[PDB]
Amino acid sequence: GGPSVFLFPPKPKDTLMISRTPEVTCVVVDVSHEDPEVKFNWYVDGVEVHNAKTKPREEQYNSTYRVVSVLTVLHQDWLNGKEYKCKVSNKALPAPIEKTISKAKGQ
Repeated sequence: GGPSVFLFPPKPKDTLMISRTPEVTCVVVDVSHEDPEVKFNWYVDGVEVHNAKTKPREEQYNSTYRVVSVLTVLHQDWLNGKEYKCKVSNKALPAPIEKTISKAKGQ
């Protein structure tokens, strides 16, 4: 168990209207109170990017934290099937956890 990572695609409509802003969201749950720091590293088709924004930790019913990082994406990039990777680091993790998502597969 310990911290877990989930990655979500942009809202379909956001990717279809240039006026909208599509974002890929990385959620980390069960982050402990003893080791609350979480580091996020994002990559697009393998290229690390730094425009991701982290949300303030949120206390959960089970006395752990939920930490979310949001990455704005280029409409074109997503529609073309570029791959988005979120790598999560935390003291309680023997190694960083990484998830990948794209319009073609996701998960």
